[PDB]
Amino acid sequence: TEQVMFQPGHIVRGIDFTEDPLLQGRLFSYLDTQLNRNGGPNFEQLPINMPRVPIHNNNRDGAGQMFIHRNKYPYTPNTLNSGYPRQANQNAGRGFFTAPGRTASGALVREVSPTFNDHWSQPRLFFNSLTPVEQQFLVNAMRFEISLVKSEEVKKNVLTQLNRVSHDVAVRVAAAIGLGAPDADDTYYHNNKTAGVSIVGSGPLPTIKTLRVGILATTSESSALDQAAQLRTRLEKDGLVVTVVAETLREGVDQTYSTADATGFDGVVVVDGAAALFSSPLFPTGRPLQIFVDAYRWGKPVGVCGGKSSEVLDAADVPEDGDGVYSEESVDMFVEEFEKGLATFRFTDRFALD
Amino acid sequence: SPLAAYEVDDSTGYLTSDVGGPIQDQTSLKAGIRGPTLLEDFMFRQKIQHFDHERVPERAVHARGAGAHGTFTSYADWSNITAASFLNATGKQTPVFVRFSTVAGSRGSADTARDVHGFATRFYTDEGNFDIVGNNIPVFFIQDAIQFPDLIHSVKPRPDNEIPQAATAHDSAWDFFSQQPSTMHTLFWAMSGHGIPRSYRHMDGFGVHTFRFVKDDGSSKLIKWHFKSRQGKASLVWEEAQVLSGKNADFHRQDLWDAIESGNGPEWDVCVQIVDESQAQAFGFDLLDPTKIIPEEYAPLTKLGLLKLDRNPTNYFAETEQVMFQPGHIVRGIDFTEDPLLQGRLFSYLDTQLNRNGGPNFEQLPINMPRVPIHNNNRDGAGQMFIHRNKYPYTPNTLNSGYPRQANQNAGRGFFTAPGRTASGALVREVSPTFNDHWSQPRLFFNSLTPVEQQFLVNAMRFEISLVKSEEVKKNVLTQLNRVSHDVAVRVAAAIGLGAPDADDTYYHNNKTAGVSIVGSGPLPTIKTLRVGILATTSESSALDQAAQLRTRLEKDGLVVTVVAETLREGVDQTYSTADATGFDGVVVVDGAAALFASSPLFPTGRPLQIFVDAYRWGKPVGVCGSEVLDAADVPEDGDGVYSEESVDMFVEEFEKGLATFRFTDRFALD
Amino acid sequence: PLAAYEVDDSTGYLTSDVGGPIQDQTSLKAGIRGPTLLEDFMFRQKIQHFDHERVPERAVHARGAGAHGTFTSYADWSNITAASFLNATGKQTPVFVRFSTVAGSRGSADTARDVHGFATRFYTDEGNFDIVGNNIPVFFIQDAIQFPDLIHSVKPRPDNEIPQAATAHDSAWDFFSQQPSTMHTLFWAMSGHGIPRSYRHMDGFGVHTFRFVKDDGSSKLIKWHFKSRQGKASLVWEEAQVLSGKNADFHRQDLWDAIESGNGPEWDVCVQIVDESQAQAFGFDLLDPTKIIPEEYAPLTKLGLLKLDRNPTNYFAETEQVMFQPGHIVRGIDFTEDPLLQGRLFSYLDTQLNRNGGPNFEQLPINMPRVPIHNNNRDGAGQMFIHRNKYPYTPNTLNSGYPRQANQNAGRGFFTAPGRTASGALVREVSPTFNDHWSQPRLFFNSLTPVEQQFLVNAMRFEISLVKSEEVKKNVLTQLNRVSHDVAVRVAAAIGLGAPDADDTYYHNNKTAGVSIVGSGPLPTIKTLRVGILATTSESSALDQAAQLRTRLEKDGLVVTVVAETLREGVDQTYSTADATGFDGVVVVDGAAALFSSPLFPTGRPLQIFVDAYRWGKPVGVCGGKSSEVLDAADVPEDGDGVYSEESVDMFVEEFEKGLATFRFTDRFALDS
Ligand code: HDD
Ligand code: HDD
Ligand SMILES: [Ca+2]
Ligand SMILES: [Ca+2]
Ligand SMILES: [Ca+2]
Ligand SMILES: [Ca+2]
Ligand SMILES: [Ca+2]
Ligand SMILES: [Ca+2]
Ligand SMILES: [Ca+2]
Repeated sequence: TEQVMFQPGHIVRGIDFTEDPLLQGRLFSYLDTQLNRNGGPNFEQLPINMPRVPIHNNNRDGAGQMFIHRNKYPYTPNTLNSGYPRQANQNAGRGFFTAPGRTASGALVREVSPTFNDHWSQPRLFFNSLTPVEQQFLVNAMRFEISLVKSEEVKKNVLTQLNRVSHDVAVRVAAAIGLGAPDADDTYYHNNKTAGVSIVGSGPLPTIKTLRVGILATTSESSALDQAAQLRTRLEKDGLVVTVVAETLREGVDQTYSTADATGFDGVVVVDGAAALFSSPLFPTGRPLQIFVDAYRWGKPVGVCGGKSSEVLDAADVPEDGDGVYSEESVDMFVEEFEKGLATFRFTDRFALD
Repeated sequence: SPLAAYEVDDSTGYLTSDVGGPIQDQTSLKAGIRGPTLLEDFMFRQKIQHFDHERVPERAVHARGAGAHGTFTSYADWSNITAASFLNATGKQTPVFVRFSTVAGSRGSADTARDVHGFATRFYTDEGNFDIVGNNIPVFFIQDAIQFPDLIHSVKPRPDNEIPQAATAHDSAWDFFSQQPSTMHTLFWAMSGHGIPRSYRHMDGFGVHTFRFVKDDGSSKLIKWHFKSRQGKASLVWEEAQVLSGKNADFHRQDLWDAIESGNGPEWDVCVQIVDESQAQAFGFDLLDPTKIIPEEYAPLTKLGLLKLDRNPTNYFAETEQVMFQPGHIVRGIDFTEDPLLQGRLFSYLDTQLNRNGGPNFEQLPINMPRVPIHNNNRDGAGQMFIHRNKYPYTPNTLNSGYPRQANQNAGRGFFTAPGRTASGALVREVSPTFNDHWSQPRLFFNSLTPVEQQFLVNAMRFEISLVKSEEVKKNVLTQLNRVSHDVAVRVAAAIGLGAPDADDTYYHNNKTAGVSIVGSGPLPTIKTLRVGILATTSESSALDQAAQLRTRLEKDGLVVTVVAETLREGVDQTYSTADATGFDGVVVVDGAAALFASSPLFPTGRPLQIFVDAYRWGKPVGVCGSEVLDAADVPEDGDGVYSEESVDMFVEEFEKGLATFRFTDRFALD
Repeated sequence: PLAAYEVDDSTGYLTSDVGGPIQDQTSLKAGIRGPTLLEDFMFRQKIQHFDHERVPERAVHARGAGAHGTFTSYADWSNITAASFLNATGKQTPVFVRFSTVAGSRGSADTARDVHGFATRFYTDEGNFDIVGNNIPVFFIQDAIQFPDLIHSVKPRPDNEIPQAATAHDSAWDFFSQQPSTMHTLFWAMSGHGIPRSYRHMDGFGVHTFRFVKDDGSSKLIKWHFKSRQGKASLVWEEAQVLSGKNADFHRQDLWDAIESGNGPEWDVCVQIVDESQAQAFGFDLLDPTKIIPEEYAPLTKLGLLKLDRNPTNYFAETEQVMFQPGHIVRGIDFTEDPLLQGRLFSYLDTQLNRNGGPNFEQLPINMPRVPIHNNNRDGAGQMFIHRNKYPYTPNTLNSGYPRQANQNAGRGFFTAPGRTASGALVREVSPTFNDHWSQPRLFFNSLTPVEQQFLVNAMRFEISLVKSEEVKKNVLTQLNRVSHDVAVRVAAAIGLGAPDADDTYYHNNKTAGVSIVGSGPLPTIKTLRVGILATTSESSALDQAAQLRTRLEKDGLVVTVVAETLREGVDQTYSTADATGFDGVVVVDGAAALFSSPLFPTGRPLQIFVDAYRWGKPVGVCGGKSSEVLDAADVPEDGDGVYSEESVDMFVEEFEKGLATFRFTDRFALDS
């Protein structure tokens, strides 16, 4: 992983470049930068960079040369090596070739094409294609970052640009930073949308295999550990990665509350035998409840398995009728509901909107 | 062998990039037929980037050199003296790689510069690579490794103008020699024919330092390594070496390449002198002092095995340029001594490979790899070629079951420091008084040379010191030479118009030692590979016939025959235009060619005669096969190593004895 | 000009690199006969530095030498170029120049037969401007992508690394004969231009067509030609071979000494100037680097004087580390679409990463400009600057929009010539306008004198006779025959092959001025030329004669060496170290006639110096009136051109100095019938 040295210059017959000025310059950079990383010119000889076919060329020497070349006439044209290696091209040897329809015409210029000048219509297309809560998250990311910019001139300049994409984005961002948004400039505004760019609107996940379920239990009650073991079996059958959390480790318990966090899970279940946990030298004050509350706040499916849910849900201020909140005595019925929640993945109704 | 696995064949196939995509490499991609080149031309940039980065730093010393593969074979089970595995059975074979070199010149400098020479040998043993990084001279200029940059700065070119290349014939070198008297012994060796060997095959190798052989029982003895040439000892003469430097800078590397290609791979007996620890100070000098030899009269040689070089490299850069020797490449059964020159070398050779290789994984280059598995916790670094499976590379571990396991005297055939070694005393930056005699052994060496050999050494010093500009440095040089020999100082002073200081007899003596003289080492044991130039003419069919008759005979005797004429044709190898006496060990004129020795647009005026005359002056066997030629060349017909016979068989017999004699030293004037 | 970076060590106590006073002569040991300690930092810092002293040699032109100097403009050239260093009469700009061979490694001989580099940096008031040129005006190949092919073929064979610094091997001639573009440069390299007498006695050429661009955006096409004020001179081959052994440093020593004696070399920096419309008007394409513009078609315009007058202080720091680039360009100059030039632009920026080991190579003192640097390049290994601007991006407001963009209309920016265009398919195709590989080699050959043509034939006979492959030799004759049937016949005779039948497609009888060395006339100055006076210590009168001659010769700026058997007052060199390659002329004092055996020099050495000097074309003579003993011994005719015999020191010197200006007496060389 550290030594893999990628290059867009690693191209094969059947593919070619375009005159995109970003791509064009990349071709130079990736060949040059491997000299810095590798400290020498023979970086294509590292095992991860080698090809899976023979190499025939007249490259030679250089620090770290691993090959012992038999051909003592490494120049073209030669007769002393019978004209090998042979040149490869469109018509012989399956050579790479530049697309033969490509042309250039005009002055040699350091000028930007005017065809590149619309910087704002597509940002607006993208923004329009997000769901309302997704638009809120984006506004909130901008509010977070721009509030940390110290320069008031830079903040004003940012609002000027945002406003060219969307007046509403500029107004909502400006509100968090105590500036006024500039007046609407509708040159690039439009209502068009495009498919396949929204995450929130992309529907339930097509698989829940590998998703992480934290089961919050206690060693105080043998019944809680029994509940957690039953749930583990049922969830693991479907390819979920189960972590049982308790105060201390023992058989069947994977993690202590001290090392556990809601960020380690895609869904969190409390077994009702553990309801009393919801102070100790074994974990920070309020840690078990905090895991559940964080999971809920961050939109994850959460639930209580075993039949008695009010104590836990009330302590967490989680409504018992909420979308992505589960409560069942039956382990089978609990898991069937909870798995639908894992596929939904995020319950976006839990986030406030402007 | 790692070398076989990494060989790349390009005798067939279409050109590809380094990632296997078929490409072309002859025309740049352009915007139009007469347009500018495009940045998107990856074929151009990968090829030119490689070219732009082909070079690596030359070695800091011994930059100029050449290498070959071979085998070492043990003569016996040497367990009685060393635990070394490569020495543990009669007939045991270990692959080797040897690099020979000069010292001061940069990588494109002449092989035939006057210099100390390197002789570095890697034994790819079944218990790890073992390197003996030696020289062709058994003693070194300095007594402490910390002085190495001082020595090397002084002998390398002056740093304002980078003049002169590959030469000690300048003020700074002689300033250092005259201020640092330890240099006297090696200086005398370098000023002898040992500074200008006939070939890498006609020189010996020496480890220089005292080392230890260590037995499995922990006992140790002190040793010196001496690789004794089976080709004999031979030198150039100075004027010949100078001409050679211009006519063929690659003379020694070519000689080695050719000897191997012809099935005449050079051999050495790998020998040691072996003495007890109690004899460290018993011979009148300190065995820790790298400026001293053990005279053979005090400790004879034991022959351990045969070193033969018999395969040339496939790619010079990959093998010869990239081989990275280290005295730190040691194996169980050998140990260091407290020689302060050796001690500091251990640091330098591990460090310097970072400069050459540009990264820390230089032991992964095929030429540096061992021939046994590697088990250690070294990880990462630029150019990492391994994919290590052990995810717990720390000791002590349980998560990898304690592997790799520690190796030591009692486990895993570990290296161990000789257990009788001790240290005692203050922590000091002081030179042992036992190192203080800098002059007796140079005098021993000088005494052991033949009269003409002494003359050559005096003449080498006359040559170099006359080029020193500073009057003060020249006077300081005479002061030091005088402490070795008053006669040497007098004779050198005569050339430079200075007066030698009065005799100072403190270190004078008349003792001699065997095995250090080239001239006195007798005729060569073989003449195979030696070069015979036959000077002929295309103008007489008889001349070409005579040359062909000589060739047939000489070639069956293993000689390399070059027939020279005005122009090339069947049977003629070389034109007079490209021929020179430095290209031959013996020269024969066929009598049909006499007229050439009396103008042509095909060669420089007087070239045929100059070849014969130069060969004569430089002491080579010379002859005419078939009076007029000898008269023109002012060569006396009755001279030793001058042949004149009409009978080809008689001529060949006599001339071949001349080749073994190699140099006819009576042709040189003596003081 | 680099005074600010100099470090003086003429006084003081030894210190570490961090200023702690230390010693460096004895290692720290556990007892007086003990092992060395790892805690010896004095040892390790000194040896680590030594261990890392070397850097990769240049990929080509590894062997070379440099000097500092000044360029002075002859005029205000604003009417043809916006270049600031050319914008006023008398305007001075510091320069550094490096000269070199091409193929040999470091430590190879100066007097190898090769193309030579002539690279000039102008440290201008609007940036460093480099002209990275050679002593031959045309290049072997027509596309930069072929450079590794050319260079691999001429450099040593890669199995054994033989031969050093020479084209005289199979691979080089295989390439030349398979790639006919090489013929023009090949003919130049096989002439005396392959073995110049000194760096001071060769010219410099940019090779490529470049553009001069006015501030109004208009452009003209130019070729750079640096014309030596010392004259043109070559060695002869046999002399060059001996010199390679006797003094590998010959050219660098010649340059060093000329500067130290106050005889710093000079060149007129010139251009040929032609219109854009004349790109194909001269019967070849100006984008083709294998072609010259004959001077009959476009005369030289003299722009200013280049003088080298100061040697470096530290060779490594200055000469070894100077990193030239044709990408070091300034406003008023632009590139052309020469496909050789085009690819060079990439190579020289990239290769400095190999040499320097990091990206901050422009910070080395010798590479720094003499004006301020304002840009957003940050970090990298070896970063010496401490940048104050904490907003190094454009566009910015937090640094008030600085640095500002420079362009044609603001800030004196570089700008591409605005009339330049491109049109057509994106192609890896050679222009058919490049296809005539043989006419100009013929033009060059036709322009040489008869003895010069013989020398070129003889160089080819020498090299091709060393090619082992009979197929390669035949292929070489095929190519040579397309330039000249007579060249092919004469070369073939030495190698025992037949020349192919004449193919007259490209034969012609046209000639051009300014390319012959032999025909360039006597040298305009003899200052710095070397006179060896062969004397003896046996006769006090011989030493007296030598002293009188020395005084009279030194008066005229000649470098005099008195040679005798042994050194003393007035004698510079012994016979043992003396060689004819050390002199441009040789004089024997008649008091030394008896020398013409001893343990002090090789048998026949004194006579051999005189004979070699004669045979290599040098002025030779005997001063004093008694000349027959010496001349007869040397087989030198008293009445020969460039042979002098006079009793009068004054008269001898007058005649001899005319011979030094003639430089070579070419009637001593045999010609093919
Ligand atoms: C303290 C520094 C130092 C000292 C005292 C010596 N050397 Fe060394 N030697 C080096 C530092 C070094 C080096 C700078 O580390 C080199 C340059 C390339 C290399 O691998 O090591 C080297 C190269 C080198 C080579 C070339 C190996 C090859 O062919 O690649 C030989 C043969 C020797 N040395 C031999 C000797 C001998 C016989 C010495 C004294 C007995 C000696 N050196 C002292
Ligand atoms: C595409 C590769 C390429 C091509 C086609 C050329 N060169 Fe080059 N040249 C290099 C790649 C290079 C290089 C590898 O980049 C060097 C090695 C050291 C350096 O700085 O650049 C170099 C060095 C170099 C030097 C040595 C500069 C110095 O003294 O440090 C000179 C004088 C030239 N070249 C001159 C030429 C001329 C006159 C050329 C044809 C008109 C030419 N080169 C074509
Ligand atoms: Ca193509
Ligand atoms: Ca010096
Ligand atoms: Ca000798
Ligand atoms: Ca070759
Ligand atoms: Ca000439
Ligand atoms: Ca590096
Ligand atoms: Ca522009």
